[PDB]
Amino acid sequence: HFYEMYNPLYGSRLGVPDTLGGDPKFRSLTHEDHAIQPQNFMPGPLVNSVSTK
Amino acid sequence: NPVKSMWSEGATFSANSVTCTFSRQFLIPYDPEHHYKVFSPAASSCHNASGKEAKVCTITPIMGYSTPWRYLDFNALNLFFSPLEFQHLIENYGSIAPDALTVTISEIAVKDVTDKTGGGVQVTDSATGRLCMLVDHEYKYPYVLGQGQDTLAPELPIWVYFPPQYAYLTVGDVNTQGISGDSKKLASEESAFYVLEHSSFQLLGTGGTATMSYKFPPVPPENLEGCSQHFYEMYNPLYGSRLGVPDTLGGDPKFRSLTHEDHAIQPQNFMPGPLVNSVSTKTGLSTGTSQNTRISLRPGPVSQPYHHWDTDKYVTGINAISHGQTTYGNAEDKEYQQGVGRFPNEKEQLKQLQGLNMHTYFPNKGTQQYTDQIERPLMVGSVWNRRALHYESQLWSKIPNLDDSFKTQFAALGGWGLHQPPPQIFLKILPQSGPIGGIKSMGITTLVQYAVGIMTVTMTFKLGPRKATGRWNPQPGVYPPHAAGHLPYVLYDPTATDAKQHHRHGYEKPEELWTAKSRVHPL
Amino acid sequence: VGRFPNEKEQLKQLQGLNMHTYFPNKGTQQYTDQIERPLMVGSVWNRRALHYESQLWSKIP
Amino acid sequence: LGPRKATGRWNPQPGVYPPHAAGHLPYVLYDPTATDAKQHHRHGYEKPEELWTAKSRVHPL
Amino acid sequence: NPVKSMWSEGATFSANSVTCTFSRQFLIPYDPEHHYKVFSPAASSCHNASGKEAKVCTITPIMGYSTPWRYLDFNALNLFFSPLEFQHLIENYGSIAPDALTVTISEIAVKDVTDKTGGGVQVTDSATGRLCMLVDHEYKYPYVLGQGQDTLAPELPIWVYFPPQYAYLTVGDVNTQGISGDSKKLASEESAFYVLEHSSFQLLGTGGTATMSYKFPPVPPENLEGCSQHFYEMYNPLYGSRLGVPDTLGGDPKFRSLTHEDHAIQPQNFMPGPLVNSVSTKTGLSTGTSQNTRISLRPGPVSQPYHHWDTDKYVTGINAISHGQTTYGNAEDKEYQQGVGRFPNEKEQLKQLQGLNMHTYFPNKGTQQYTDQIERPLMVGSVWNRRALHYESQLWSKIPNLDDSFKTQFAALGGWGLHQPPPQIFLKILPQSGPIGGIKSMGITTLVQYAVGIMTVTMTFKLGPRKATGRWNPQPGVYPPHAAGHLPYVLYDPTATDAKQHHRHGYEKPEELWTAKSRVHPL
Amino acid sequence: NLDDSFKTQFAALGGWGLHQPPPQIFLKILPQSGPIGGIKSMGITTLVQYAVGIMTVTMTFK
Amino acid sequence: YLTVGDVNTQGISGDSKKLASEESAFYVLEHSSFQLLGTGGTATMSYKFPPVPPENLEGCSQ
Repeated sequence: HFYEMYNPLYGSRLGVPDTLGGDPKFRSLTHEDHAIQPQNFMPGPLVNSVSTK
Repeated sequence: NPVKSMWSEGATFSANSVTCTFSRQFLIPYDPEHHYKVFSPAASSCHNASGKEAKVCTITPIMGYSTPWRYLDFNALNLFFSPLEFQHLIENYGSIAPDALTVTISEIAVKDVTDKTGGGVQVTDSATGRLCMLVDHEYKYPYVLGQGQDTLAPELPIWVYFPPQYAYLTVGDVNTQGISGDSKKLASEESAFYVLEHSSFQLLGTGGTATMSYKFPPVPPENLEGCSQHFYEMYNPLYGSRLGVPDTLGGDPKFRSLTHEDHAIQPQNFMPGPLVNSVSTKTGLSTGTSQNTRISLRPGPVSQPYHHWDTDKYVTGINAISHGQTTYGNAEDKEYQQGVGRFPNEKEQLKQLQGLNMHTYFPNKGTQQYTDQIERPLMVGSVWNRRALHYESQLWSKIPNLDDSFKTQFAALGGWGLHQPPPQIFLKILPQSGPIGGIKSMGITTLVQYAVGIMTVTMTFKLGPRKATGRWNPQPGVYPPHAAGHLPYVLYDPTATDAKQHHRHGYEKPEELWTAKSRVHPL
Repeated sequence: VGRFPNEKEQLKQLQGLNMHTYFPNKGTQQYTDQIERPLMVGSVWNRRALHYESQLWSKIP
Repeated sequence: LGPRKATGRWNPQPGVYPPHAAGHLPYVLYDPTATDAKQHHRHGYEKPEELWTAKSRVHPL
Repeated sequence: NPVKSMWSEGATFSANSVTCTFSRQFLIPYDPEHHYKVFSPAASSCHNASGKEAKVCTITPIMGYSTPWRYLDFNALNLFFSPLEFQHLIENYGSIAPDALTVTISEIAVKDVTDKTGGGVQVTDSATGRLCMLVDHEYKYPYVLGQGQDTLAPELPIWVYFPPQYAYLTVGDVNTQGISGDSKKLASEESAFYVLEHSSFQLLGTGGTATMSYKFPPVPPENLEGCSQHFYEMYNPLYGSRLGVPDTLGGDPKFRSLTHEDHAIQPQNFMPGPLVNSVSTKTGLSTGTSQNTRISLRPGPVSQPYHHWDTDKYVTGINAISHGQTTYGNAEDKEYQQGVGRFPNEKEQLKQLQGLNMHTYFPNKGTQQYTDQIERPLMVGSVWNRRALHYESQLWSKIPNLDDSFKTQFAALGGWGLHQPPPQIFLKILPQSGPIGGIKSMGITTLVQYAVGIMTVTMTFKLGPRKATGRWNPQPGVYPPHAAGHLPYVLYDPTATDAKQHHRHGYEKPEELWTAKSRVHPL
Repeated sequence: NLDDSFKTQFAALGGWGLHQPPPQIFLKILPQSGPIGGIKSMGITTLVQYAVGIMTVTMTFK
Repeated sequence: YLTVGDVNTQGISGDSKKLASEESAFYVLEHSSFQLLGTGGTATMSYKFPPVPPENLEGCSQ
């Protein structure tokens, strides 16, 4: 998967933990936190594409 | 004896490009076994998608394999130049781009270890043992390297490197089994069990060497200069444009334009573009998905930024990402506003959380407008800048082998984008089998043995030339963004330690990344 | 009809486009845009593959 | 025709046969006599159900 | 240094043949002694032939010798191609046959072991010690290799191989001594005590190499395509044959033949042949003998099969033999219907337990017939197929040096038949003698020492070309016979393990063997 | 086209046995399409047409 | 011709019928250019019966 190249077993750069002003920077879970895993690009161009409704 | 073996690092500039090249011992592990150990956590969440913590986001299940092969990375604009260096480069050349480069395994160690008579451990030099070594080249064995690693090139000299270990993420079967409402990732037809060992690679007894290299295909360069002039600020500083729009419909005049003013008008000739969210800090971060729980972050389109100060306030438009949070000798998982990107000109060109009026949608005299910081789709006639560079920096990453791919020139993280880059360079140790225990007892084990290689990468960048300016005004300078009295890239004693923000200072990065475009011309 | 893309495998069917915060209380007000996902600089993707039967080529205007 | 990429795939990788519906194989002739036991069909040659997918094979980008 | 030493495996196809070649470390034992230890159990039965268990079958007594020489095997169509590979081959070429091949001992280890001060064990690299190495070539030293081994090529990369140990079965004296009614095998004149050591072979200190090779003489190839048409189904689909036989004798008409029908007639032009038993599953298995207790099994004539489904029912006509019983990580001596041969076209051509009418033997109007599934002697004008192939597979075996030998083209097991094949490649370690114990004590022992070689075989098969067909219909496919959701040649996690047939899946063969003729033409 | 085939020298019926013999020689007529019926009526039929060839085989026996 | 493949025991409940399978073949002549042939034209071809034992044409007065 595009979003599945990354270091399967390693910690990315630095993610975003909470809010503004006083918000930490949870690096990343070794072996996990795949929601993070800063992707290097980002699929694009989608216009509607909603199932038969 | 002619063969002059040696430490290999430094870099030399030359009017049109430069050669960077470093070295770092490194140490191939030992892993008693090796089986690629398969993989499929079966959803790292509550199996499905309920709600309780910060790992229960389960971005669809996932597959994987952890190959005995430890590969290696250096993908950091970093290590190559070395600030005194980097700097230099920044002040003298208006552009950089990777030509090609090379890697060289040197003094091989491959020395096995047999522990003492119980007393301890005994490590001796061992020929016969060999550090397998294989370079991808062809490109079978899914990429990786370019995806944020926080586990690569030991930023600094005299700092061993025990390079990552190969593991990938195939795709295929997803079974909702286990409980009854529990999703798990499984192996499918369209799945791949890449088996390194099957495709000869070279061995490598002690002292031996090996090398390889490649040429970064062409590629636009990352300009290294500013923009002492705003996109929307070229125009006849003292003159009247064509004809503006004064009021409403049917009976609406055409106020030309105010000599010396009415800058809101000044019909711009283009219009910055591609903005998607980029709203200051107000899990889940401007990410596309499928089921609002199958997400995946992203430092977002390089079109926009993620830091800088509009004025005193160092925004961070969510999404974002920091390159190691300024810590004072301690790596704590949690540390707020600490050393993130830096300060773009992108701003100077309409790039932070900014409005996208788009006005009228059929209102009463242009009343109903709208505010879209989240929007600013791409319009034909764009323009703009990208997240510049930093001495530390994503350097280049594999684009995926997918059809059409609009402006794939750079790595989300900042490096270079290019299907086919510095092919992975795996190098596991070779399992020198053999009985272990007593004279009467057997044991088909992996005689202990590891290897200490001294890798040496070497890159070359086609430095463009610094543009020309009539600037009478000396133009900026160099020195890496810091915090007064706390100068980065040096050593402060832990003794007469910091008088204020207490710090032993065993060398430390700067606060906000080593900005790139620190210089400037006037587009 | 058509068939079964990898496009899916790469985020391509009716899928959400969070884009989160638009000035909410701690990133609460998000949004769900399957209809949207404008082109952003740094794309990637696949196209409707082929079929033995298949539109083969057509004049662009 | 470009050339088929290279893979370290130990796993035989997919196959061929055009997407169909079991017992009802496309691109062939079934007799209208001993016609379909289920979905009744004289079968005078018939396309497959879901189009002849393209990218039926695979590499690992 | 020019000498580039390395891992050696992979394979490359080429319009008319291909080169297969693999590698696997391996480890020469140590055997403190060596004396060929003679042999003669003196009947493994109740000495004679009474009745009580499943080993008391005593197939006549037997002789033997276990030489210090461990030889080596790779005789598996397997290891060479590697499914992704194999597969490929199967879909693109209508035939395979072994051209020739080669073997190469690489990185030699020959490192001795001297155990710690009691604390444990110490293994060091040792020159002076050498892995003897001898290749048969000439063919003295009775064969073996081709007879089912279940102890050969480590099917997979990164899987040491500690190759078999040479032992043979001479013949001669059979004494009915011991009790008074007890048969024992002894050594006769016509007996043979093959003494390896007597016929110089080469040594081999560390790092050294050695190689050899041979050319599989000519040999018919194993077609790799089906038969989209039945032997007995060529004929004028819509027309009347010559003249059939209607009733009895003297006054019996001659019903020509039904246009469009009477397929029972349709005088076939040949007639499949050679069937001997081949009756479904209803010790002792269709085996010839001498005294109904001096037997010996046999997967039987390759003329017939031993598995497939006539319809849902996967017969197994006794005799048979399975290539490793589908187990899920555990090798249990007993496991029913588990991964045996596969599904022939032989069937399609009259090959499973099928009747052999032969009708009249002097009855009343052709009443007394007979049913011979056990029979179907060879009749002049045969035709037929053989037990196809499987990625795993007997690859080739020595025919015996016996006069006349009808259709010895293939190994009962499926491989290739040929007096004179890949001469055995023995390689014992050399007994580096020497005192052991204390300073005052002696001990003419065998200083401990073993060696880890990295063998590399390489074969070449003259792939025929895929026949031509007017088939509009895409024709079959590839993917190895399996059991839905359980795909062979891959890794499933023992964690989110099988939802049904529970399996940790540390890579596993397919259920029914990797059928050969998976494709097809229309003879 | 089956593996091993003991004494396949002759046809059960008596002729000669040999994978690969006097390749079939097909020869259908070509469907010269075209309207049929009246001036106003159509009909995508197969204009009637046949052909009388005079085949000539020639063999040689050693 | 007579391809091979599927055999369904459908129709009644105890009734076997031959059907088309994967391993089946729908040979479509028209797909593989062959030559046409207006009137008067000709065409030919030929082949060599590979070697082959001959059918003796004599008895055995013994």
